[PDB]
Amino acid sequence: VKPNYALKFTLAGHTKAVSSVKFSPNGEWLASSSADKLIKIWGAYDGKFEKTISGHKLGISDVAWSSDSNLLVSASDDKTLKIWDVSSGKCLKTLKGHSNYVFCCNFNPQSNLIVSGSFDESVRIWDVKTGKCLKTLPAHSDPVSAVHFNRDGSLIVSSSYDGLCRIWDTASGQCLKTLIDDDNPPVSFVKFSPNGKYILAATLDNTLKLWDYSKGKCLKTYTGHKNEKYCIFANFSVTGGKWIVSGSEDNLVYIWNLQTKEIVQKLQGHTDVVISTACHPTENIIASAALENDKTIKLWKSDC
Ligand SMILES: CNC(=O)c1cc(C2(C#N)CCC2)cc(NS(=O)(=O)c2cc(Br)cc(Cl)c2O)c1O
Repeated sequence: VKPNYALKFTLAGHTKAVSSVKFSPNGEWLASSSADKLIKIWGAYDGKFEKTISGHKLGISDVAWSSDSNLLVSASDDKTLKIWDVSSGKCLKTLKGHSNYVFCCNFNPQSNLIVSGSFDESVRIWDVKTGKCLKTLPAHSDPVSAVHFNRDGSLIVSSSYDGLCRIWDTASGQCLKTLIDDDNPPVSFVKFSPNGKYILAATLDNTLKLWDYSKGKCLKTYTGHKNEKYCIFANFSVTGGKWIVSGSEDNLVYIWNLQTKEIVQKLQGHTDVVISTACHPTENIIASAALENDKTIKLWKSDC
């Protein structure tokens, strides 16, 4: 059993490399971020450009939605994060604290906290309402490539080019776990699984791994794509068949069977590295974004 994603819309607007695409939790919007210093908002179902959100002084590496789809947080080379009210476009807060480029960000499920990761080798935890830094974790020995909260917000997972995934207690800041698999390629992405039991991690040796982080066991690996250089997120597709989705440096989107780890589809059409993908929360829709030789975002839809 396999999906049949087919191309429905191609989106263009950004003038430099895209770094991230994310669907809003309410299904209405796609947000994208770029080295052009802009966030762009697009209609999730028809790909219609909605608006630009501007204010960062340098390129943006990541953007993330709050649980209620009302806010965005962005992470920039200008060493700030910004919290935005999406409907008005207003910058509610600028989060200053990191000493180098901010590379990743996420709200907790309650969307009262933000976690960030930086080239400064730290993870920071911020209060959304006040915009102030609550905690700084001396997390890694190289840039932090991803940060994500678990289901109830009590844990943070971080990944780094130092080759480590680490699990942090949100309240105490203690490093609870370090995951590594008898080799330490750089880790370019990590996130908790939909049910909260696993973490999915991308390493720059062309490999995705699904870990039981409590037991410290790698349960699945997904291979066949190309990923030796860029920060390419990976997704869980939860609306139809249980798939793992990722971009790839051979210009394709890869889709794997969660359980069997076989490739079930490859989506062709981009002319450069597929730097980012996202999966829609209710419909079988994938968004993909390619690097600057291509400069498009594509929306693909499947019947299953
Ligand atoms: C019928 N199989 C399952 O139900 C199932 C199997 C697995 C495993 C396997 N094989 C154990 C090691 C991966 C993990 C989960 N949970 S998951 O990773 O969080 C998850 C991933 C996706 Br894609 C979608 C959803 Cl909805 C989801 O929950 C499962 O749900």
